[PDB]
Amino acid sequence: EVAGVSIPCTSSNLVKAPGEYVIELSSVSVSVGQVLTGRIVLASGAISPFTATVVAADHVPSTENKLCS
Amino acid sequence: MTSLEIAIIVAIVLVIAIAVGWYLYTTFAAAGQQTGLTATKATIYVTKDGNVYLNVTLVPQGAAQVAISSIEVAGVSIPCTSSNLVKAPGEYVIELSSVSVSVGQVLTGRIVLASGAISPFTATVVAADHVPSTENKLCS
Amino acid sequence: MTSLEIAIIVAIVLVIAIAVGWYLYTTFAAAGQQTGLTATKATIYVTKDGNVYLNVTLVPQGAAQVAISSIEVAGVSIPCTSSNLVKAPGEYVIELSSVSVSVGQVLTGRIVLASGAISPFTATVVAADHVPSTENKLCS
Amino acid sequence: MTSLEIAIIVAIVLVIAIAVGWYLYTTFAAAGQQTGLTATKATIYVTKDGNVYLNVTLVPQGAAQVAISSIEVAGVSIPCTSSNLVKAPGEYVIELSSVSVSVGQVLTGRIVLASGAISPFTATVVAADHVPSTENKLCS
Amino acid sequence: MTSLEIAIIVAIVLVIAIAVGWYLYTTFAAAGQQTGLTATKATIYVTKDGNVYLNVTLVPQGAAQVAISSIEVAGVSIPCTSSNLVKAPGEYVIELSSVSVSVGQVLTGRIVLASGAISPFTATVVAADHVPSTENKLCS
Amino acid sequence: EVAGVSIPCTSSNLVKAPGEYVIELSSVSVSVGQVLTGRIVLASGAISPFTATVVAADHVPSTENKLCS
Amino acid sequence: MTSLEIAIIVAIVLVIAIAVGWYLYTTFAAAGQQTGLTATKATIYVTKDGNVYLNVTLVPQGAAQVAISSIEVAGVSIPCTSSNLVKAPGEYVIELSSVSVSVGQVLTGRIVLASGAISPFTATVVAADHVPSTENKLCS
Repeated sequence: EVAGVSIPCTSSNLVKAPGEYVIELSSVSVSVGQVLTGRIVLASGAISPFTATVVAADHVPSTENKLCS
Repeated sequence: MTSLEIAIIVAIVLVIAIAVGWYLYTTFAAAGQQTGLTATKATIYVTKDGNVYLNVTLVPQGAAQVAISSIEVAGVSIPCTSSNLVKAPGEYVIELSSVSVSVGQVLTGRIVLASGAISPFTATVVAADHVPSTENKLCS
Repeated sequence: MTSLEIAIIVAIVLVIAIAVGWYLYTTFAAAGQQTGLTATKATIYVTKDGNVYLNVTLVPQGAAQVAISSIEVAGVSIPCTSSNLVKAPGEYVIELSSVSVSVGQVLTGRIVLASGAISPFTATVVAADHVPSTENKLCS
Repeated sequence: MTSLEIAIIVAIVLVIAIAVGWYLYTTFAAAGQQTGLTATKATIYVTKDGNVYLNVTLVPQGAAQVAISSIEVAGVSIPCTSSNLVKAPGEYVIELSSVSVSVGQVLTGRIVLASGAISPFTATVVAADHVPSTENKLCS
Repeated sequence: MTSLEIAIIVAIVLVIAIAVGWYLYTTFAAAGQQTGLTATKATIYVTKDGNVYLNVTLVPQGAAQVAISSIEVAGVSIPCTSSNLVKAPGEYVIELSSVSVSVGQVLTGRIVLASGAISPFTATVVAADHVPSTENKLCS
Repeated sequence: EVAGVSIPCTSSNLVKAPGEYVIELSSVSVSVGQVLTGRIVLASGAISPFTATVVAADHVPSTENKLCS
Repeated sequence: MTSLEIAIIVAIVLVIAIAVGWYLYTTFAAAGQQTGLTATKATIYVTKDGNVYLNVTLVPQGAAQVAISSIEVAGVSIPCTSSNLVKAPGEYVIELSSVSVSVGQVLTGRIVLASGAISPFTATVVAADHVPSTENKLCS
């Protein structure tokens, strides 16, 4: 859940090891400069917040380590 | 004490420990959902025929669907009883009913949420032609 | 309590404390990226044949790639839908479409960014001969 | 219970107690090593031939060897893949690759660490003659 | 759990709590010693023979012995490698090496400390006869 | 009896030798991270508790040493 | 341990829990009573015969009966040893003993409380006819 938009995860939702992971946001329309918070809701009950800013980029990376596909 | 005692005591003790631990988890999960509105752009528009409308851009801080209670701008309060939910960041249009302004002035304002948090405006007036016919209205 | 309870509670409290601590770290790391544009030199140039173009020098404040939304100079607004990113400090050239001016006037201006920040101009007009053919265009 | 029972239970109980206690000790010893960078002086220098370089003074907060990931100044990011360790407090020199500035401007920036914490600059530009040939380089 | 366990855990927890508490005390005692220079009077004096010297009054803000690094006045930097400690509030005399000025001008400057803090001057020039022979020199 | 759900055992309910055994749980719906307790009720009267946590896994093991089939 | 031990330990542990918890409550209840004065209107009035008096309006910030220690206006200090309590928001009248002023001047001042907090004035002088005979005097 980021900026009020909730996104369910029904596949590859397991974190096997520490690393860098990439999550696609579906329909959130933002603009460069804004500051967005968020949460990662786990299955057990614990959570983890985001407070992540927006930065401009060119292309979607084609790599592994996706979390909600 | 006899192992019967340790059995009884460990059972009750473990029940209490699990209860308090997941109480802490639930408290954290509830405090993480603290939310509120914030504005990044606001410019009151006025048409030639006197119709005025606010064209603001909202971004919900947190992970929740904030509920807008009322918009108070330039002393004129405006209740909101429909479409008062901010579902996602975007550009929203709020119609001002009877505020009579003139091009050039500077008007401040507030967005009062249902929880208690607010947000100021510091918005100027700019001349425009026609009321936009689009979605993303906040108080209809 | 029994060391079983202290084990459970220490595990949960450690998880929560680590989460909140790195939440604070991420908040600081995100607030450190607050950015905005600033100008250090601006002089609207006019050619003999009527072509006008602004020759401004920008410096991005912060550590980010700011996005220019629109240029409003002397009441004429100009949208920007391509190459609207400022990658590094330098001298940039913006074509003004239809503003008809005369040598000597003093014009104001504003650069409206996407995040909300702005920047004034207080730029004057100076005579020039030909439109420069170079890179570093901002709104094409 | 029979002394056999108290023997068994005290053995297991003591093992668990020692485990949890030294778990607390090790958690404290790991939390004591939380570290981060801080800056006390930074003035970007520019040579007559266009070469620019940052002459910053770093002090590691904590008791550890912090690792520098990247330096972002005025929107220009610079990765660091060698000599990116801050071993002790001192004056360090970082070369900026292609940033083109002019004497007098005011530039901000960040030092992004490997753990996540950062440190901002707000460093001004000053004119200088020659690039210094010395040790204590951070991104080569 | 057995009071043997409570003994072990209370010992370890008390050690950790005392450590963290007096850590808080030491952190507060170190943050309370933050210091810096401030000026209340400065008038660059000039003699008939061309010798110039600044007659400034310093007051250390805080409770510490600030260290003066360099004096930069009107673009001329002057290093300080001796007597660069400010022991107590009072009137201090700094000699300027080669700055050639004329009565009436207005010069600004900075006192750059070792920690990072600075202080401006906004000091005018006034005519005087002879260089004073007294103590309280800052950069000799 | 685990997490309030009781499961009878009417076949291969004998423990021949110390070792690792596998019991299928019929309808208990859990989520990764929770902490469940339990009991093994014997025929003589003595019992044995569990306090066993949940861990994610991929496939049901196809092996011997089942206790309630 | 035997249930006798758990009985003793739980008794002492619960006593300590209640003590510390209601200590936290009482600390919060005491910190919530932090108070101080604030002014919203002040205009020193002067009569034709030389009698001067300040006609101020006070509002106690907090929930308490603040105590006024002294009034210092334009360098003249005036002690207060009676009626020095502000019981409720309202308009209060303070007599100035020997301050000799003239219509038009601009005077500042302070209200020094017993706790330590203060409040400035920025109060101008205005001509008036007679000293008002009413209640709500602060230093008699």
